[PDB]
Amino acid sequence: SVKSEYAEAAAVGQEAVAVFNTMKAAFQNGDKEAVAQYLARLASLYTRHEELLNRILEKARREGNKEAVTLMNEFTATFQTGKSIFNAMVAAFKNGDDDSFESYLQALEKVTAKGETLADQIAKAL
Repeated sequence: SVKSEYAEAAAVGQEAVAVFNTMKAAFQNGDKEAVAQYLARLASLYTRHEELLNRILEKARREGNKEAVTLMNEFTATFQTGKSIFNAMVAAFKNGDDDSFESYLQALEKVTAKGETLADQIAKAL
């Protein structure tokens, strides 16, 4: 069901959460080769999560589930904020700008932490 597709998408997000916190440790420790690999792994996870979310939203639309569609539109918008912050973090790593990288990492944690009370609302709405 759309609900099980959501629990599958939620797990992928929690995989990115895990890798992100591991990546933050490697950055703090100066293990740039680890960071590079973790950033690639995060890109693939965010691309997978985004595709799953879009399928879930499209299903809710086709099912006429207006409340789920509303919540998924809000959640997908915030998801794209994170994607932009993430992509800015990746560019800062390429450029050797640790100041920006730190900044973007905190910003991404905050945008992520905020968009969680909604993530639980969507699980109940589908």
